[PDB]
Amino acid sequence: KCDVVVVGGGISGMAAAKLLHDSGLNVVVLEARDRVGGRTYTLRNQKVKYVDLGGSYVGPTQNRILRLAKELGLETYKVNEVERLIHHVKGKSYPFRGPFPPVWNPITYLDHNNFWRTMDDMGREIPSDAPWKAPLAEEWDNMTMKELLDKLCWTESAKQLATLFVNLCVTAETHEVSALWFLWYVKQCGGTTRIISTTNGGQERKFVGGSGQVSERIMDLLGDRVKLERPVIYIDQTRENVLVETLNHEMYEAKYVISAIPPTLGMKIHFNPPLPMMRNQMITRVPLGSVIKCIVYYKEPFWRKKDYCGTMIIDGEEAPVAYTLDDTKPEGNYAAIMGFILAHKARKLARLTKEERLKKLCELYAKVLGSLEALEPVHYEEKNWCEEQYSGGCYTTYFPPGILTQYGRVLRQPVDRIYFAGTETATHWSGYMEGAVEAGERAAREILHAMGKIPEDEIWQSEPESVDVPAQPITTTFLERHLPSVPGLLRLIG
Amino acid sequence: KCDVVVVGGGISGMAAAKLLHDSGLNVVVLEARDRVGGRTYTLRNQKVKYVDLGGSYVGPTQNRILRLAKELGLETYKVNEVERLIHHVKGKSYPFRGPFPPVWNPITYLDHNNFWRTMDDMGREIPSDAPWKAPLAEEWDNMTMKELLDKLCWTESAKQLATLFVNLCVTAETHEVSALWFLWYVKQCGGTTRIISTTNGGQERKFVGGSGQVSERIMDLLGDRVKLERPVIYIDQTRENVLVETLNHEMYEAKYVISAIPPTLGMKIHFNPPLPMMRNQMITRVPLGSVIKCIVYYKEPFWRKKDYCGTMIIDGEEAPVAYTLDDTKPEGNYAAIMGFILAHKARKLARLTKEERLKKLCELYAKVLGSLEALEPVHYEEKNWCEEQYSGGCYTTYFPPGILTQYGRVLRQPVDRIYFAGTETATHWSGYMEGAVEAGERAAREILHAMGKIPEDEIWQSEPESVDVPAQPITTTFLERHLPSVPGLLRLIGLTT
Ligand SMILES: *Cc1cc2c(cc1C)nc1c(=O)[nH]c(=O)nc-1n2C[C@H](O)[C@H](O)[C@H](O)COP(=O)(O)OP(=O)(O)OC[C@H]1O[C@@H](n2cnc3c(N)ncnc32)[C@H](O)[C@@H]1O
Ligand SMILES: *Cc1cc2c(cc1C)nc1c(=O)[nH]c(=O)nc-1n2C[C@H](O)[C@H](O)[C@H](O)COP(=O)(O)OP(=O)(O)OC[C@H]1O[C@@H](n2cnc3c(N)ncnc32)[C@H](O)[C@@H]1O
Ligand SMILES: CCCCCCCCCCCC[N+](C)(C)[O-]
Ligand SMILES: CCCCCCCCCCCC[N+](C)(C)[O-]
Repeated sequence: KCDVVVVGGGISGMAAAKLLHDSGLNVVVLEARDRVGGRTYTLRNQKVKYVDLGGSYVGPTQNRILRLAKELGLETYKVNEVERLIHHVKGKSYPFRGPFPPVWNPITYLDHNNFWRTMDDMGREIPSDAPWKAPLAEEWDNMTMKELLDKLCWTESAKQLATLFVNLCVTAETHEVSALWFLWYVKQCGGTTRIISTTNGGQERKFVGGSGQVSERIMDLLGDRVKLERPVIYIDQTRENVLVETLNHEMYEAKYVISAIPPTLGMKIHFNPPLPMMRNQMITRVPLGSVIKCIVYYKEPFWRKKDYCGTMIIDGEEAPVAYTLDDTKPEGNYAAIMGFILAHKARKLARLTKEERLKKLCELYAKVLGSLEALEPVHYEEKNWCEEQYSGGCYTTYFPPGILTQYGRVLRQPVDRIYFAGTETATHWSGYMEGAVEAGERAAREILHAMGKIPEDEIWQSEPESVDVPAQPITTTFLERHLPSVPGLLRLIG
Repeated sequence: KCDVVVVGGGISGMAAAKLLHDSGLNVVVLEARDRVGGRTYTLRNQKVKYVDLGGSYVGPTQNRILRLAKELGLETYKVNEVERLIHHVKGKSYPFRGPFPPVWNPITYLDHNNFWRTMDDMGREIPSDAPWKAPLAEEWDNMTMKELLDKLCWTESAKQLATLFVNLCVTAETHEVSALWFLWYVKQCGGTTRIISTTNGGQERKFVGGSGQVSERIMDLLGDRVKLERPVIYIDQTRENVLVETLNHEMYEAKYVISAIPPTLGMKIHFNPPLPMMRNQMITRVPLGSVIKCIVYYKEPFWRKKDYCGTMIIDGEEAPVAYTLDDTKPEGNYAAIMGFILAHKARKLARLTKEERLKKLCELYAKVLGSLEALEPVHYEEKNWCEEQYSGGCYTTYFPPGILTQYGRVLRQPVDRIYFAGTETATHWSGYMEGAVEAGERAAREILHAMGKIPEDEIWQSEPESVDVPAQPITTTFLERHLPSVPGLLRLIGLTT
C-alpha cells in the first residue's frame, strides 16, 4: 500500500520516507541490506560499547542533520581537541595548535597561504546549485587536481599537504579527480577552513550512541513500512502505476519513486523503458572513493598525559594512515584512536590480514606519539567500504575530468515518475550525512509538488541555524588576505 | 543442460559458446536482448537491403574474426578507396592520396611526423599482455591524453589532428582518457598506420551481408541453446554448482560461467557472495564511449564521378561528423555515406530529431564534397549506442586517468568459477570484433583447462594468418625515422649558437 516507493534505506531515503509519511502519504522503503543506515553503520558490542564504522562527524552549518537528529532524540558531544595536534613530517613529530600546521620558512609560508587561499578564491566562482555554470567550467573540469596542484604550488611541502588534503576529503587521488568538481566539493561545505576544522568545523562533534541511531529511529516511526533484505532489481514505468520489483520476487506499485541510492548504483536496476541516454551513460561515469576506517582501542587515553589531543596529520607514502582523530567516548571510557587508510593505500593494504594492519597502525601511532603504550592495543575494529556491494565505496562519489560539465545536470533530473535523492545530489555539504538530509527532503517535496500539494516555491527550503551548535563565522588575517604568492613576490622584483 | 553458462550473446559469448560446444560440452547462452550480436547489429529492410548499424569493418592482422567468419560461410569485400580522399580544413576541401592528409608547411610537417612517430615510440614500451608493467606506467597513466598532446604538439594543426584521432578511435575526449591506456590501445592494434588505414589497415573490408551474420549463424549451430530475452540478474556461488538467475525468473545451474558482457555491465548482476573488493570497484570505474552511427543513402555514388572516393576527414567543432567512409554495396547498389557523430557531439546532437540530424549531415556533405546532390537523400538510418542499456556505449570501454594501473589486472582475473571474456579483455585488437573472438575463445579454453581437458600451455593460442586477406607489413621512410621534432630542431640550431 504505497503512494511513493523509496529505494534506499540510508539517511537520505529515511529522511524522505519520513517527510512524506508526516504529510499523510503511504510510503514504503525497500532496502537491500539487513539493516538501515547504509554508509552509516554503528557497531555495538561489549569491548566497544558502540562505534561508528561509517559516517560519523557533524559540525556547525550542518543544520539539517543536527535538526533531524535532535527531533529523533539524539545528542552530540565534542570530539576531543583540548590538547596539542601533531604534524608528523619527514620522520619527526611537531606539535601545534589551531587548524593548520605551522610553517616556518618564509618562502614556503607564502606558498602555503596562497594555496589555501586560491582554493577558496576559485571556489567563489562556482555555484553550488550548478557548478557547470562556472565561468571557467570547461577549463577547470578538463583538468585534474594533480595538474592544478602542479601549477599552483611552488614548494614541495605545499604540494604534499595539498595532496593529503585532497586524499583525505574525497578518498581519491589528485590525478583521479576533476579540478572543477573538487573545488565545488570544498566550496559547498564552506571552504577550506570549515571543511578541515575540528573545533568550529566539520569534525567538531559526534552523536552520543552512534549515527546509525538516526535511520534506525526513523525505521521505528515507520513500523512495518521499511522492508529489509529487499534489493530492487527492476523498475517498470510503461503502465499507469510504477512497478518496482525486488530480488526475492515481491512486486510493489506506486504513483512515484525516490531513488536514494548512490548514483552509480542505479546500474543495479533494470529499467523499462530504457533510461534516457544521458542518465544511462552518466551512471557509468561516477565512481565512489576508497577508504578503510580503523579504530584501535587502548586501556587509557595515554596521549593526553603527553599533552597530545590525539590528532595526527601524517605526511609520506610509507605511513598507512595520514589522519587520525581521538575516538574516546565523552566519559574517559573506551579510549581509542580513529584513522583512515585512504585511496591507493586502501587497495594496497587490503591485501594484508586484519592483524597485520593492526600491527602497522600501532607501530605508526607509537612512532608519531612517541610512546611504547601504543604498541599495546586492548581491541581493534575496521571497515573496508571498498567491498560493500550496495555502497560501492566511501565516503561519496567523485567525478573524473570532463564528466561534471557533460553529465552534471543529469544527477537530479527526474525520469518520469522517478525522483533522485541521496547525498550526491545535495548542494550544501553534499558528500556528508547533512547532504543526505537535504537531498532526501527535497526529493520528497518534489513529489509533494507534483501531486499539487505544495507550490514550486516550497521545494527547496532553507533551514534555521542550530541553537546547540551555533556557527562561528570564518575570518581571515589582513596578512593572510594580502601576502604575495611565490610568483607574485618574484614579480615584486622583476 | 549446462556444463558452462555463457552470459552475453555477442560475438565474444558466441565465439566461446561454440568452442566449448565443438569440444563436446553442454553450454547455454543467456542473452538479455531479443537478438544476438550486441554491439554488432545488421538492419535488414527494403530501402537498405542490409546495413551495419554497429560493428562493421575488418582488416589485415584481424585473423581470428576473419577465420571464424570464413568457417561460418561469410565473405568480405573491399571498402571503397579507389578515388581521392578529402581533408576538409578551415572551411575548404583538399583532396589527397595515402593514409595521412599531407601537410605543406615544413615546421608543421616536422611536428606532425614527430607526433605520429612518438605515439608509436611510447607504445613500443607497453606490453599488450599487461600495459600496467610499462616502465613509466604510473606517470603515463596519471596523465590524460590532452595533457600528453599539450606537451607533445608544437603546432595547433597537429594538436587538432591528434585530437580527432583520439575522438575517432575511442569515442571519448582527450581529457577523458588516460594516456597510458590510449597508447596501449593504439599499439595493441599494430600502431598508428595500422589503426588509421583503410587500404591495408583496420577499415579495409566489410562482410557481405552484414556482421550480425557472425553471431546469428552461431545461434543456428546451437539450436535451442541460445535463450533470448534472458537478462541475467543474480549469480550465486555459495553451493557446489553455480546458480544463474534471469529477470523473468528462470534458474540455470552450471559448473562454470563465462561473463562476456562489457566490464561495467556486471554492475547489473547481483552477486553472492559479494565480489572481491577489487572487481566490485573496478566495474564502476570503466565507462564506454559515445557515438551515433549515421548512414545517408543516395540515388548514385555521385562523389565518384568527381573523383572523390567518399572518405572525408573533417576538422573543426561546428561539423557534426569528423570522419566518413563510403558505404555503397559492392555492386554499385544502394549508394551511401557512413559517418560517426563522436564523443561530446553525440551528446549535443542527440537533442535534435532524426530529421534535423539528417539535414545537418547533408548540408555538411554538400559543403565538403561541393555538390548539391548531397542535399537529396533517398533514405536515412542511424543508431545512437549511448542509449543502449545492455551496451552502455560504443565502440568499447575507456579508462580514465589512474584506473588502468590500479584496476588493470582485475579485468580478466577469474572469480571462483566465473571467467571473463568480452573484447575489452583481448590483447590484440581489443575494442574490435577481432578482440571479441580472442577473448571469447581464451575464456572458453580457460574452463577447458580447469576441467583438466587441455594443458595450461594451450589456453592462449596463436592464429594462422588469413589467406584471403594477407597482411602487408608496415614500413617507414628513412626521412620519417630521422627528421627532428620541432624542439629537436630548435636544439639542432642552438648547437651552432
Ligand atoms: C563510509 C564513509 C562515509 C562517511 C564517513 C566515513 C566513511 C568511512 N564519514 C562521514 C563523516 O564523518 N561525516 C559525514 O557527514 N558523513 C560521513 N560519511 C559519508 C556519509 O556516510 C554519507 O554522506 C551518507 O551516509 C550518505 O547517505 P545516503 O542515504 O545518501 O547514501 P547511503 O547511506 O549509501 O544509502 C543508500 C541505501 O540504499 C541501499 N541500496 C543500494 N542499492 C540498493 C538497491 N539496488 N536496492 C535497494 N536498496 C539499495 C543501500 O543499502 C543503502 O542502505
Ligand atoms: C557500436 C560500435 C561498435 C563497433 C563499431 C562501431 C560502433 C558504432 N565499429 C567497429 C568496427 O567497425 N570494427 C570492429 O571490429 N568493431 C566495431 N565495433 C566494436 C565491436 O562491436 C565490439 O568490439 C564487439 O562487438 C564486442 O563484442 P562483445 O561480445 O565482446 O560485447 P557485446 O557485443 O556488447 O556483447 C555482449 C552481449 O551481452 C548482452 N548482455 C549485456 N548485459 C547482459 C545481462 N545483464 N544479462 C544477459 N546478457 C547481457 C548484450 O545484450 C550483448 O548482446
Ligand atoms: C591542513 C591539514 C590537512 C587537512 C586536515 C583536514 C582533514 C580533512 C577531514 C576530512 C574528513 C571528512 N570526513 C568525511 C572524514 O569527515
Ligand atoms: C590521420 C587521419 C585522422 C585519423 C584517421 C583514421 C580514422 C580512425 C578510424 C577508427 C575507426 C575505428 N572503428 C571502430 C570505426 O573501426
